[PDB]
Amino acid sequence: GHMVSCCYRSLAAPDLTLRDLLDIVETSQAHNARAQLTGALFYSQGVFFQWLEGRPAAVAEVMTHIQRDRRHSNVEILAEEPIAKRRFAGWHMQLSCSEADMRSLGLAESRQIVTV
Amino acid sequence: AGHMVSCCYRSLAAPDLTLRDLLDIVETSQAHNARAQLTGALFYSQGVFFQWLEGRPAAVAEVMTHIQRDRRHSNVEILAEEPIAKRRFAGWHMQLSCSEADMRSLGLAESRQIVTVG
Ligand SMILES: Cc1cc2nc3c(=O)[nH]c(=O)nc-3n(C[C@H](O)[C@H](O)[C@H](O)COP(=O)(O)O)c2cc1C
Ligand SMILES: Cc1cc2nc3c(=O)[nH]c(=O)nc-3n(C[C@H](O)[C@H](O)[C@H](O)COP(=O)(O)O)c2cc1C
Ligand SMILES: CCCCCCCCCCCC[N+](C)(C)CC(=O)[O-]
Repeated sequence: GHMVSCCYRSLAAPDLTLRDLLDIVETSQAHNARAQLTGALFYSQGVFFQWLEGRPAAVAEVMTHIQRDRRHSNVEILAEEPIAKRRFAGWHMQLSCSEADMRSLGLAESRQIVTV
Repeated sequence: AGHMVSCCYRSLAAPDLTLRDLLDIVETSQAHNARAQLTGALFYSQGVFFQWLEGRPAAVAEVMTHIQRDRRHSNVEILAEEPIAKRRFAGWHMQLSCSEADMRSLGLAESRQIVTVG
């Protein structure tokens, strides 16, 4: 019971950008593997959802950076608790993209037909 | 009183999960969760179930007893149980992310047809 898990949800900045998501992914993947932080970040449809677990001080501090990040707002901690055993293997990223986010990147589906 | 709890778990979907199984889970859950006033959501993606459930402590603990011994998934890991003042979900629903490999496991395929229109 010498570790914590932390779980929060937040709302993306409405002007969040691909670059932003790309910065968050890259930063996230590298610091967490180094701080021994295990868990998962999900982004779908303007909402973030994240689990983190590890040393209490390493979680307490990554959450400190996260709670002041202007890339999201309304950071709502859903579960904080002493764990004795990590319940996630390393760090997992899962970003899903709807048609809305697609039209909202200038992107569209297109079928290619080539004469062969 | 009318205090409420929230429980969240992840699990591994049975390798041999079938469309019938998903039909059963959805029909059963919808019917019982409405009767027992359990709100939340079940997610399926790339072999994993994740469920969020809310309601009265006895109603959540009861459904979790059943969920935990259900042979349609294994490795049920409770991730959070927390007191809540209010529900974050209005009702209940299942959300499924369906891959090419999901399709083929269920013995299904899409086929496209071309159709004249105005
Ligand atoms: C939704 C969201 C999730 C994030 N998740 C992580 C993460 O798990 N690990 C991490 O090191 N930084 C994460 N960050 C980025 C940090 O808030 C922050 O940019 C990073 O710790 C570097 O801080 P610094 O700019 O003061 O050096 C996340 C940011 C957002 C908006
Ligand atoms: C991943 C998964 C999620 C489930 N979620 C619920 C649920 O939210 N509510 C529910 O009543 N049963 C749920 N069940 C079904 C129960 O485990 C159990 O089969 C049911 O309560 C008893 O069904 P019966 O009355 O038809 O015998 C779930 C099962 C699985 C495999
Ligand atoms: C019982 C209700 C059956 C509904 C079938 C819907 C599942 C379709 C999945 C198709 C997967 C194709 N992928 C994901 C690759 C996208 C595409 O090619 O358009």
